[PDB]
Amino acid sequence: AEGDDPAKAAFDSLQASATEYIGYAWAMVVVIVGATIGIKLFKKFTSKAS
Amino acid sequence: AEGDDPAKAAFDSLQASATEYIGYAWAMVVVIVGATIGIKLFKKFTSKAS
Repeated sequence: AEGDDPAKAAFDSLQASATEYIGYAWAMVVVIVGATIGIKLFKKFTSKAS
Repeated sequence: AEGDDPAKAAFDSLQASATEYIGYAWAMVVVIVGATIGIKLFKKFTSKAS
């Protein structure tokens, strides 16, 4: 009871932190995927010309 | 007979006392083991993340 309470809260904190890192992962991939959509679009143009 | 009776009772008393100390040992270890279960649990989380 008493010992594990501070630990439980510590875990809540760690989990939230984990959520922040995760948000950043989502954004990073946002950039990578933005890149893939645009470049793939250039190839699309190549096709229109062809 | 007569001499050893007071001694027998004294021994009963001592044995009971011994039982009290023993109860405390059980509790102490209760705390130590509680600690080991929780901390080992933290390591478990490390594994989940890994």
